[PDB]
Amino acid sequence: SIDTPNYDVQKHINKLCGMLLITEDANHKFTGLIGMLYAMSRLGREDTIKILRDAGVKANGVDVTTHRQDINGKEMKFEVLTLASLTTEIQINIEIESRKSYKKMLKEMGEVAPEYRHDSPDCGMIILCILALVITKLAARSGLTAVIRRANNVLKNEMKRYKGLLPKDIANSFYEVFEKHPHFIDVFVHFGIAQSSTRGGSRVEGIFAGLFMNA
Repeated sequence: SIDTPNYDVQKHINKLCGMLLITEDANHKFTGLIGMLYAMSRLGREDTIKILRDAGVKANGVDVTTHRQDINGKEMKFEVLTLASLTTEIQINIEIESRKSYKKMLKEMGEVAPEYRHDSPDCGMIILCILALVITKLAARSGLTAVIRRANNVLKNEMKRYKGLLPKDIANSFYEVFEKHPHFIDVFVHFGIAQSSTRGGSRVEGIFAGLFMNA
């Protein structure tokens, strides 16, 4: 079975991406998967299945639940996604460690600005810009060093916004996720085609569109 998220969880997957982007020295092991989860939630359940069946699937339903876990001696509640490719243990640990980082940011500059927060609507698309680069290198794996050099150029402002935007750590998760699941490549190519078929929007959506076309 494989996780097929619909539109309903797209906002939750974006907050997952953002919690990673705000974490100081973030573990980007699951970033390659979460990025693909976000692009799937943008396509929907029906589309993701259609792409994977046409390419040549056991569709898993993704809904939000409440898991009660004990942290620092007391039990706490957390919003988690029903995923087979990502455990609740992995999901909860991204949150508490992003909370420690937010707590640290708060001690430095008081209450955090929308564009520096994990719940910013850009987060998931910022991540997708890294794999748009990784796809551009695979289409034409030694090109890792050029993805890092490109990410510093076009994602300068965004890298200035988030401490967890570590291109090397992120790019590598997509390289690995595309190698260990080649079906995500077809998912992402379809995603970016439907995405570059929008004549405006946001700055990140604008960098993604330009980066995707380069490939």
